[PDB]
Amino acid sequence: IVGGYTCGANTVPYQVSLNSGYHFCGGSLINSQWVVSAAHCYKSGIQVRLGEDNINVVEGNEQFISASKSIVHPSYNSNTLNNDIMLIKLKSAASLNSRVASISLPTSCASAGTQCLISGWGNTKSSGTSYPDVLKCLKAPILSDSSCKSAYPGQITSNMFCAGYLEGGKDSCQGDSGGPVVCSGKLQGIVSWGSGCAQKNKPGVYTKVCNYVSWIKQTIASN
Ligand SMILES: [Ca+2]
Repeated sequence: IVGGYTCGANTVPYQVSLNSGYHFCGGSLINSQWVVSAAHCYKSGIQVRLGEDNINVVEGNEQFISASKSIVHPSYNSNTLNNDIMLIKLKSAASLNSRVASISLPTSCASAGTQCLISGWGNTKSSGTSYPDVLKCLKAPILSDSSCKSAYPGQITSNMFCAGYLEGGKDSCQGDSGGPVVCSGKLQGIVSWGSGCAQKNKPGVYTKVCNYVSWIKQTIASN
């Protein structure tokens, strides 16, 4: 997260770190057994880390649970990033508390202009690299489809939306991928892609979760 703030320990209780020996992506806990992330975050050997604040220090609220199954969306196209969503099933159920909690799936797509909370452990610089140990947060509005399409001509599908600030300076970034965009207490986006981070006229692009709710429900009901 570039231009954001320190969330505070366990103030984003659905945020997960995906770990393959190191943090590599975020995700969102959606029930005690399932995590939503980005398909471009796929790899084998995932351990889901719940109740994290500092990802390098055991602070006492962590639950480390290996993935039993990863399911990339059937129509994920890594060339275009269309359908950039995956589900991760945990080997055992998380113990839900005030600091480890699920986030609700949307019923309707979020409104443009709604201020959303985006979070993660990704790069905090738009030039150069600096990765935080504690969770960072950003508040950013959903942009209109016309501004999104203008920013990225020929690249925005109906399964994507833009959020952020056209002036630059505030954005998600590398390492935030797969993490949540929460608007009105619903998981409306997944950190997906963008052209660098926090660049003028290049807002963040996010997987439109509302388009996937039927698939998520069907998949969870059968796995
Ligand atoms: Ca920790």
